[PDB]
Order: sequence, then structure tokens, then C-alpha cells
Amino acid sequence: REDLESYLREMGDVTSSNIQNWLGGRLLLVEQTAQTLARDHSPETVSALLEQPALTSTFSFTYLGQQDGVFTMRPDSPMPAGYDPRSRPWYKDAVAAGGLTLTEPYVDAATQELIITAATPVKAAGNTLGVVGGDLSLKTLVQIINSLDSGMGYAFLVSGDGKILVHPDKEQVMKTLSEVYPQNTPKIATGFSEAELHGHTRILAFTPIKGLPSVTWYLALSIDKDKAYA
Amino acid sequence: NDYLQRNAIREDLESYLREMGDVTSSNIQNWLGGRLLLVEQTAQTLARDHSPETVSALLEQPALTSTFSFTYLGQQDGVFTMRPDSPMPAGYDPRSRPWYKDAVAAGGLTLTEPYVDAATQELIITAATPVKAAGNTLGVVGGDLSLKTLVQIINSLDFSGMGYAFLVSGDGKILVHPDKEQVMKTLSEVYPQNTPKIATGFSEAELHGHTRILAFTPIKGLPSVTWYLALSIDKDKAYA
Ligand SMILES: CC1=C(O)C(=O)CO1
Ligand SMILES: CC1=C(O)C(=O)CO1
Repeated sequence: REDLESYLREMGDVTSSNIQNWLGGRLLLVEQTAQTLARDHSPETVSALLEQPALTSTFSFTYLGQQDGVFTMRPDSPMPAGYDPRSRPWYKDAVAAGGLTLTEPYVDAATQELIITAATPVKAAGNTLGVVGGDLSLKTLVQIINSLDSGMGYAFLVSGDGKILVHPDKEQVMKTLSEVYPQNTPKIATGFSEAELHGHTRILAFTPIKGLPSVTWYLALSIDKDKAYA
Repeated sequence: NDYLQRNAIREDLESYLREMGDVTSSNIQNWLGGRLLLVEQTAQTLARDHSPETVSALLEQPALTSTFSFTYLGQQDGVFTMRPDSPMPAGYDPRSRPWYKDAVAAGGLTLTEPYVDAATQELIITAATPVKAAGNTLGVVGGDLSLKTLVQIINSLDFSGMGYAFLVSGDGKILVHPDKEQVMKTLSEVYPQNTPKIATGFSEAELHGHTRILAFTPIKGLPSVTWYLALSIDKDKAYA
């Protein structure tokens, strides 16, 4: 029960850093693209830039939404009618942050599936020219986090407000903690916690993900206490 | 009996080590992958426009200057542009440097082993890629990484106070290590008696009067290099 919380804590520690450093590369690419677009944002620059393989092979899609609503994405995608990037959560989030941010998951305007977007504003001479965004798949992140097994439980992502952001259990996504654990609702603080999910007793531990811009997200470990102690 | 007990502890410990090495190995892979993709975007951008304005403005962009000590373009005709700015040594030719030759020998993005900086005479690692426009190679982009930086990434976690991590080539050249004296020495020079072998996975060896357990994990997705993550565990403390 002690040597346990010595390894639990240390999993979350490097696991959190793994997801931290996976993300960090993608954020740099989004920021570098925006900084380029600040100096040159002509249409052929924009398309050339977003066609570049470093982008395409890193996010589902990479795009520029401009302050006049003009939209350019890569790769090509059939587009829904009445689309306006300025209305979208990556756009609003980025303008609010005045810099790099990560959306909580929202319903993609094209696929109607959930995604997360890393975005930032394109800004030149105290003018917002638009926002750059890069789309990342939830399942692609469930994998990065649930990369390890010892076989007792799984990992997932939660906000400092209890909103479940990523998960191996597809139903859990975007539900609060109080709606998965209504009795003995686990505090998202330091330490460990006990709760019953589906009828089994499970330990729950939280680790801060360092270095995520403009958000406060936690790695969550969920163990079966029975299997763990045995 | 002592044989079956000590085999259960060794096997338990080896399991823990193998999964510490897997995730630490992923962490440095991702960290390195991120710097290699930033050098590739910088080169693909330059391929489309390499005028002196554009080059200067691009290399000054904060995403580059806060990730690398220096970012630079060396061109086939030997012209060199670096930001941040630096006093430069006489005779400098970018095309003679390890980063420039490696990249062109690689055909794409690669990583150098530690080499001596032409400017600071100190050991650095460089992420680099050729600038390719219409089949041609206009030059090479390089991004500089400090060794203390990589030592920190791979030593994030303490392995229960059991030991530490370093990086080593497939040929046994210690590339990055918490003890400066070890950098660029060989496993043969540091463990002259029972030199750990990289293919074996778990080796037992002796350093500074204590028995260490050495474990090696491939790092995936580093173009043109074969580096391993190495853990060194104090055997006695680990077993205890
Ligand atoms: C189509 C794509 C989605 O991620 C949005 O809703 C904005 O860019
Ligand atoms: C400035 C730059 C360094 O990384 C070298 O030592 C060669 O080019």
C-alpha cells in the first residue's frame, strides 16, 4: 500500500510527461505555422504551407480560419453548408487565450465525431488575422495514455473541473466525475481515492500534465483495488 | 530456497525495469520527434522561398528561438545564416560540419552524435534536414540541442532512487550521461571487465564500488541513428 503508491505516482509521473511531450511537438508545429502566416498569409503560401508533410502527417487536418471568415484546410474535405470558422470552439478558445490553447473535445463540424484541436491566433501589428488549428483524434490519445498495462487498470484524461476529456470507455467521454462516481465523488487533488465503478472497487490517482498551454488537465489512473492488492 | 527466491525478485525487477525503459524510451522519442519535425517544417518552408529577408525572419520566429540554442541555414554555396546571432570563427564553412554532412548522407532529417561546436568549442547535438526544391538540395537546416537538456528529459523520473538513465549508440558510444566524464566514452572504457552488451537487454556490471544492473531499450523513430536508452540500477538497493 506504500510501495504501491510509490509506483502508481511514478507511472503518472512519466506517463504524464509522455503525453506532455507527444503534445509539445504538435503545439510547436501549430505555433510555427501561425508565426509564418503572420508574415505571409497569401492564399498560395497558405496552401503550400498546410500541404507540408510535417503538418499532414501530424494532425487529421490543419487549417487557417481568417478574421473575414475565409477558410483553408488540408487535406481536402467535403464542407458543410453555412460553415464559419469564427463561430467554432478552436477559434473562440484561441482568441480568448491570446495564444496557444487546446480545446476540450467538441463535435467536428464535418464528421460530427468528437475531436480536440490545438490552435493559436495569427497576429500582426496588433491585428488578429485569423486562427490556425490542428486536429488530433481522441482515440489516438487514449492509445498514448493506455500504452502500459501491470494489468490492474486503465488511464484517462480529465479537466481540473471534472469533465472527462479522453477515455478508453467510449461512453465516459465528456461526462463529469459526479456522473460516473456520484457517491464518494473523487476529489481531483493530490493523493489517492477509492470508488466503485460497475460494482467493483477501484483506486483513482491524478497527476498534473505539465506544459499544456491555457488549460489544466490531469492524467487519471484507475485501478481495481482487489486485483492490485493481490 | 535462495535460488528460487532470488529468481522471482530478479524477474519481478526485470519486469519493472522493462516497463520503465519502454515509457522513458517513448518520452525521449517524442521529445526528439518534435524538434526533428520543426526543422523539417523550417526546411520545407525555406524550399519555397529562401531570400535573405525570409530566411532572417523565419529563423527569428519564437517557436525556433525558444526550442533551439541556434537555428541556421547552410547553403550549397557555403553561405550561412544563424539566429540568434553569434560571433563567428574564421574559416567557417557550413558544408564541412557534422550536421551538414550527416543530413546530406541521410537524405532527410537526422540527428548528430555530440560534436564540438565551431563557436563555443563545446559538445552539442544538432537536428538537421536537407532543404530540397525540385529534386535539388539547396542546403541544410540545423537546430542545436544542449546535452544537459537531453539528460534532463530522460531522467525526469528517479526510478525509486534506484538509479539513472543515459543514451548510448548501437556501437556502444555513451552519447548523453549525468556524469560529464562519461560522455563520448565507450561501454568498453567505462566497464572494461564485464562490458555490458546491448543486445542482451539485462547486464550486471561494476562501477564506483557497486554492482549495477544495466538495461537497454531501442529508441524508435530517430532517422539514421541507432540509439538506446540505458538504465543503470544499483542492484543491492533494487533487490532490497
Ligand atoms: C472541420 C474542422 C473541425 O475540426 C471544425 O469544426 C473546424 O475544422
Ligand atoms: C554553429 C553550428 C554548430 O552547431 C557548429 O558547430 C557548426 O554549425
